[PDB]
Amino acid sequence: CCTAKEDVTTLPQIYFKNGEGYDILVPIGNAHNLISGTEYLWEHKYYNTFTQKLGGSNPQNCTHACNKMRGGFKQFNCTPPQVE
DNA sequence: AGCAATTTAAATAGGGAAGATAAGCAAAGGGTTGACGAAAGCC
Repeated sequence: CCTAKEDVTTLPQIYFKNGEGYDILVPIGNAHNLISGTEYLWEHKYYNTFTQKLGGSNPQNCTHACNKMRGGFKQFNCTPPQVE
């Protein structure tokens, strides 16, 4: 079941240095991080955070986690302090 | 048409009252934002 698939379409593509050259790099999301972050920051009540529902109004499209956890995946609120 | 002096000390204490209450309603909308995959005309 666990194999590979490659579609850089719609996928951010950034350069990152290899030390003496560059390496064009595609950042994709982590599945363990998303579901584990939702469960843990809900069960230890972390509230300086966001909520994002992946898929839109039909969350059966993206993944199976999307389809089940339709309440919304939780993202960290990475807002810095503001002066004055 | 500028000159106006210096030190010295500024009150110790005791009191700042409790008893009551601090409304009950009813409202808080849904409308878009669906991709993959499969019939089915169409170059």
